[PDB]
Amino acid sequence: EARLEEAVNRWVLKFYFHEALRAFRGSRYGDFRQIRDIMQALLVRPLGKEHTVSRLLRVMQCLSRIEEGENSFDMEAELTPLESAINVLEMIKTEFTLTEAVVESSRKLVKEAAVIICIKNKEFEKASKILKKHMRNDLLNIIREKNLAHPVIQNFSYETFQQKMLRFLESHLDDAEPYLLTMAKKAL
Amino acid sequence: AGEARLEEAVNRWVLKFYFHEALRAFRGSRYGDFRQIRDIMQALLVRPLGVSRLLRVMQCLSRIEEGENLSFDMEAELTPLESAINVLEMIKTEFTLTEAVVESSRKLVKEAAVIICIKNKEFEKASKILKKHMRNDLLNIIREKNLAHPVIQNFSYETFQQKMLRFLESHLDDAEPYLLTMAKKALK
Ligand SMILES: [Mg+2]
Repeated sequence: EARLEEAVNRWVLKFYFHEALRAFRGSRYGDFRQIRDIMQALLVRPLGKEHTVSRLLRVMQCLSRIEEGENSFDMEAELTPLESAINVLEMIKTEFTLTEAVVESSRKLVKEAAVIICIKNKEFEKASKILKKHMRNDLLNIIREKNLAHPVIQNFSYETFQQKMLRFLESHLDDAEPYLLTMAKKAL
Repeated sequence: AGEARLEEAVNRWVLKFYFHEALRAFRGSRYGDFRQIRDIMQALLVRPLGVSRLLRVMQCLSRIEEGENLSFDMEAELTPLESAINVLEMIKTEFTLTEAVVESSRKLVKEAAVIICIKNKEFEKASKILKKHMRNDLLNIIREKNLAHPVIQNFSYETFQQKMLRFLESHLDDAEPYLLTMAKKALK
């Protein structure tokens, strides 16, 4: 019945959450995107309403922004993915009940990546707005660098950045294996 | 080469014509037409265009138009009106408007943002929005914020939308789009 479907929906969501984290960790972003679309479709169905599915959903949301943050005028999004990731991080802190101290480093990381990635994609205009808006020795360099100079520290790695954010997010998640994976292994 | 320049010239006329019709639809509360015209414009924006103001207005109008709409949206952390707040700031900045000119409209959006969340069962978001963007009315909402909307928490979204359009419209050019002028001449 309804309760049965809801129970399975929760199982399914948690399994895919697990597999998406695995794909992201192994840098299989294509698989992460596909698995995330499945979870996106399942969210319309009734789930364990109150369940901690919400924490799981914020994480997926944060990872989605980061995964696309490296990429015409979009009438549907004023913010660049990473600027949006900043908002999500504030929601994770508030929802996971994290102290400002445990989140501070990640924040600054997302903020720096937000400006730098825009510079690398050659959009100093947006890099400027973001730089001015968010976030002092680095600021100067970036501003000066905003004068169109890439060979200056603008040589960071988005991969290294993504993986570091994933570890931050994982450090606040349970380590439990999804019931479906458990059954899959037992089915041999 | 010359063909590409001609196509760009037409794309601009088309974009401006539909912008004019989008505003007309919005002004006449024909939001269905607004959405359809807006989708035409979105498809146009990917093509070579040989304005940025026209873009921000459509963006702002788009968030407002969907401000009352109803699961977990993994694509957007912010409610439409929260996003409208950002767009309006970009408009103030990009349109070089004084704070005295934007202040009134800014409060309207913020107020609608909380009231709309209240009109839904989203009391937490309501409180979250208020404690972030926003003295009596502020207290009145904090007070109302408790499963009881009949206390003023029953305003007019239609009035809100038209006031916003009027404000946005006050900073635009009144000239008719070239295509509309040609259409009128076609009847003569
Ligand atoms: Mg009317």
